Amino acid sequence: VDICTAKPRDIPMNPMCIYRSPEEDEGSEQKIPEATNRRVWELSKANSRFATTFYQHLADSKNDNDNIFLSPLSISTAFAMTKLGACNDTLQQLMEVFKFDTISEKTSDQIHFFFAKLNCRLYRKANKSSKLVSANRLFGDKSLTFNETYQDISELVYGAKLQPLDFKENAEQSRAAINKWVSNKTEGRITDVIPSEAINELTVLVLVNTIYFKGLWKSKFSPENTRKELFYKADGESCSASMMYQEGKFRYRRVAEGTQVLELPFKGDDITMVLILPKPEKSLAKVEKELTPEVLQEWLDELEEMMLVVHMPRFRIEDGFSLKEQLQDMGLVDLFSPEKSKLPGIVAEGRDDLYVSDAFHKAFLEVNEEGSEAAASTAVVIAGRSLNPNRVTFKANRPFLVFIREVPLNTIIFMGRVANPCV
Ligand SMILES: CO[C@H]1O[C@H](COS(=O)(=O)O)[C@@H](O[C@@H]2O[C@@H](C(=O)O)[C@@H](O[C@H]3O[C@H](COS(=O)(=O)O)[C@@H](O[C@@H]4O[C@H](C(=O)O)[C@@H](O[C@H]5O[C@H](COS(=O)(=O)O)[C@@H](OC)[C@H](OC)[C@H]5OS(=O)(=O)O)[C@H](OC)[C@H]4OC)[C@H](OS(=O)(=O)O)[C@H]3OS(=O)(=O)O)[C@H](OC)[C@H]2OS(=O)(=O)O)[C@H](OS(=O)(=O)O)[C@H]1OS(=O)(=O)O
Ligand SMILES: *[C@@H]1O[C@H](CO)[C@@H](O[C@@H]2O[C@H](CO)[C@@H](O[C@@H]3O[C@H](CO)[C@@H](O)[C@H](O)[C@@H]3O)[C@H](O)[C@H]2NC(C)=O)[C@H](O)[C@H]1NC(C)=O
Ligand SMILES: *[C@@H]1O[C@H](CO)[C@@H](O[C@@H]2O[C@H](CO)[C@@H](O[C@@H]3O[C@H](CO)[C@@H](O)[C@H](O)[C@@H]3O)[C@H](O)[C@H]2NC(C)=O)[C@H](O)[C@H]1NC(C)=O
Ligand SMILES: *[C@@H]1O[C@H](CO)[C@@H](O)[C@H](O)[C@H]1NC(C)=O
Repeated sequence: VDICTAKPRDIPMNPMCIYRSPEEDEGSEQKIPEATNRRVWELSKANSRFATTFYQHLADSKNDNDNIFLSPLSISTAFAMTKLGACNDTLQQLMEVFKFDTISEKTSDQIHFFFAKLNCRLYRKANKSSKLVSANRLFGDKSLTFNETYQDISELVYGAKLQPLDFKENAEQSRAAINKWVSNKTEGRITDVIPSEAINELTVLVLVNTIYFKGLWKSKFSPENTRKELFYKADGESCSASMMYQEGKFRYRRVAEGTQVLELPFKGDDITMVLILPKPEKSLAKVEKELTPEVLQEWLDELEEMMLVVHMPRFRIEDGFSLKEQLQDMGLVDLFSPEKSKLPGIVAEGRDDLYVSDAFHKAFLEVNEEGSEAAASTAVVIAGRSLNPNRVTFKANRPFLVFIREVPLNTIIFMGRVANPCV
């Protein structure tokens, strides 16, 4: 039956390869909420350590006046799926990079199971206020013979059926179909995850994750109070920007160095949007430099309901980029190397030369008077073309950090930086 009601012994599944136990975060922090499996919560902490760390590298590789938008959950889910077929040093690297080894022995050895559990809690909860769904998938070459266990564990644990496409002969048309499926799952918001020419004739498998969020604000903004105003980019140019207005009671706190932290709850209170604004003339860099899940937890736990005036733009951002460079810097070497990569659990027919050529991410965010919409997707390509993509996106001034979190479980669904609010 269900992995949602099941327990480890119910579904005997343990993957092919297993990682060693290192030479237990000393002094467990953040006591778990009620009716919540210890193990799930630990996984939630693992992903949050990846979220902050990944952002750190990401924000370091862009101009400070750039927009950054991602869904670290999606990235984690997709790599965990990828992890199924990993072994030896490729698996250890994934384990460390994603923070999967920074938790207890049992949880560490049962990543996928707990991810299914954690996902059951995220998307399959009986008291929906806001919509939060997810869809996973495997797209593999039509002529190959994949490992049956691999399929089964991936369908059972992540809901990822395996769709056969003709990479070998119709490469270009396969990609489009993958993007069409991704567009479908994200309500036409993420239409182009995989970039032209990335998939080719030597392409074996494409692992995709999709996350979609749409929530109504708990305290709406009146459109008759929304107004226009010029926004001055760093360069010199300006653009129009519809700035919304509202007055009410909201969790807020003025922190160290004058940094303001504001919380905007979606109906239900299960999911909220946190905003982090540096002091008027203060750079975001320091805050971004000292961004650990501990510090974040401190800010949120200091917040005190207060009556205030909220001013925020009606906007839409979108980020699209490749994760190869960043992950490598962060420790993920083997997985992308055609000589050292070791993924022996994907294809039945002993073709053990696989390597992830490139992996793409793409997010979308829209904020308005009614609520907030967000979508995202990760696509990992096994054996295609490593291409060096888009090295230029608009630089604008005075950015704020945005976070779309799930409260009970403390999961960072979406996270980023809005520099250019003009649409
Ligand atoms: C070397 O040491 C490490 O490895 C060994 C060997 O493990 S191995 O066999 O994999 O090799 C570990 O030992 C095993 O682990 C035990 C453990 O408790 O983790 C134990 O697991 C099995 O039994 C437990 C308890 O059984 S119970 O039926 O009496 O409860 C079971 O855990 C329970 O799961 C419940 C669950 O349904 O979720 C929890 O309920 C809460 O959460 C639910 C929903 O969660 S979620 O929605 O967030 O996902 C919630 O729903 C309403 C409940 O409502 C309240 C919550 O309960 S509440 O009261 O807290 O609110 C239970 O409480 C939270 C939870 O008990 C702790 C476990 O299920 S699993 O955790 O999902 O896996 C089950 O696993 S099993 O299927 O594999 O059996 C094993 O005994 C059978 C034990 O094996 S042994 O017998 O050989 O020793 C070491 O674990 S430990 O240190 O002993 O804990 C492990 O150490 S470590 O990894 O270094 O920590
Ligand atoms: C297809 O993939 C499956 C994995 O999904 C491959 O089998 C896996 O192989 C390892 C060892 O070869 C198995 O682990 C074993 O677990 C036992 C538990 O008793 C342990 O004692 C052993 O020392 C070892 O660790 C793993 O369980 C296993 N199978 C499953 C169902 O998980 C299989 O080899 C792949 N087939 C092809 C053709 O590639
Ligand atoms: C993305 O894929 C989904 C299918 O997986 C497509 O949604 C499907 O669309 C039809 C209508 O276009 C849905 O049926 C509708 O049912 C409602 C009531 O439930 C009714 O009022 C409508 O007139 C229609 O009968 C169908 O259920 C739905 N499938 C799922 C699984 O949701 C969607 O169109 C796809 N998008 C694109 C662009 O292809
Ligand atoms: C590591 O790799 C070799 C083959 O490259 C394999 O024979 C060995 O079993 C692997 N070790 C572990 C612990 O998986």
